Amino acid sequence: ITLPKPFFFEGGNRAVLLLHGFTGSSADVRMLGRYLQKHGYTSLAPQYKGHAAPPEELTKTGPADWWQDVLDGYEELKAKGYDEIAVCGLSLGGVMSLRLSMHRPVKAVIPMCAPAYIKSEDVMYAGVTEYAREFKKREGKSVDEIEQEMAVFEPMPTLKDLQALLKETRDSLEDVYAPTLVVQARNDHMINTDSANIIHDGVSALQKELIWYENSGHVITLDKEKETLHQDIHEFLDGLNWSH
Repeated sequence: ITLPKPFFFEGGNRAVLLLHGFTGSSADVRMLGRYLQKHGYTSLAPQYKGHAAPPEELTKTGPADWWQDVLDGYEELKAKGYDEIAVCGLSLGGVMSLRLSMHRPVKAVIPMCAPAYIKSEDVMYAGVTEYAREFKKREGKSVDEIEQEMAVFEPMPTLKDLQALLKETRDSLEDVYAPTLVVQARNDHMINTDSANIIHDGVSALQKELIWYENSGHVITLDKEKETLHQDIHEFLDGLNWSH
């Protein structure tokens, strides 16, 4: 199985930190990164600990690890000399983008299909087992091989910390001052889509907008309205107060 690695795509002086989703990878934001590169923007996509790896590694990690990966990616951009950084993320990546805007200076925040409601731990964990099965099926494992491995698959007690991160972020949205573009797929079966209104309504940012994508599902970057999303993000980024 060929695992996605992190990326850094050079464009101009203007930088965007691209954050993937829970069980996702840099693959979730690679086409957006390429689009941005072609239009003047530099991007860097980190990957979270336990992701782009066998699923048994994922259950040994938690949001304390993933949050440090976000900060490490932000810091890598500033270490390369990019002092103006917008932050854009998919699902959990959108939550990490909002949290990052509360902790570090960012030019803008673009949460895409970010969850702002709290699902039961067993529903979250069921998403991790679906993920593990689909990984093992991409490994060409037999249905017996997959069932044997899933029968010893360990719990993930850090999902309760992931619930806490969602709740803290929802409860602290007034702390977001940076210009905010909320992106939300209409046909999202993975989160409560009202989260888009919670986030849009909750941030203190004067400069904010909510765009609904009427023919897309949760993984909006990979779906049929990705082209429109790219242009919408591009126009938003171009209207920001960049030094040059």
